[PDB]
Amino acid sequence: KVFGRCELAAAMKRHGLDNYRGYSLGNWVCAAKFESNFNTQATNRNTDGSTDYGILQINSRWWCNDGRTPGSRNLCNIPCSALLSSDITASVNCAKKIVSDGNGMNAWVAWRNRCKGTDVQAWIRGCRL
Ligand SMILES: [Cl-]
Ligand SMILES: [Cl-]
Ligand code: NA
Ligand code: NA
Repeated sequence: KVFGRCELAAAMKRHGLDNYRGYSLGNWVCAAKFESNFNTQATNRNTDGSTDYGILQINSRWWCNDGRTPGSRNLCNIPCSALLSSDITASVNCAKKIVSDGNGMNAWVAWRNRCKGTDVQAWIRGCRL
């Protein structure tokens, strides 16, 4: 599913991401925009053979099992394909583990490069939340 901006904000808010570990909702929307263009079905392969899955492009080297990333961990205990669902629950819960792992949202390179230090509240402006 390709989310609307406000629709995703709303879904993320319902799932407890608004200010999760200090990151306001606009951060999460911004990151999803640049990681996946709000498409839950987004995948991208990395040079290392790992793959990024879903709206927040969670990586199979550490966070999920795709059966093809040798030597990898599955720290969210989920098949990576669960991250592609139109229900963002699995993406959102795994993201909460990632953002808690010491590096905050710097774990998402697109956030660091495209969102961090910008006016991220613009991503939720106009939305009925
Ligand atoms: Cl694997
Ligand atoms: Cl980037
Ligand atoms: Na994801
Ligand atoms: Na894995």
